[PDB]
Amino acid sequence: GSSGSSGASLLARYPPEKLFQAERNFNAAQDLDVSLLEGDLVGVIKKKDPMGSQNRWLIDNGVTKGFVYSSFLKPYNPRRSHSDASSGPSSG
Repeated sequence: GSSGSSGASLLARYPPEKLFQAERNFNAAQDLDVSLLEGDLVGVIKKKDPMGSQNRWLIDNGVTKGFVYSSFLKPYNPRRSHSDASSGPSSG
């Protein structure tokens, strides 16, 4: 839920050294892949895969876990005023 927030949360959720944005509109190719948005941001999770390839890394689209090629991703840079966080209380 809430894509924007997530994307903004990704900054807090994940570190800057693992903050990568979508270069272009990624189209899920495999079952391990997941549709993304060139405007959507992701946070590198694993720089490997259950096969043996550094080309495909595991990222989180603030929704699920998908596999994409760093090529499609880009090394973000929240440096210079570019960070935001948020929280959520509990209820009954």
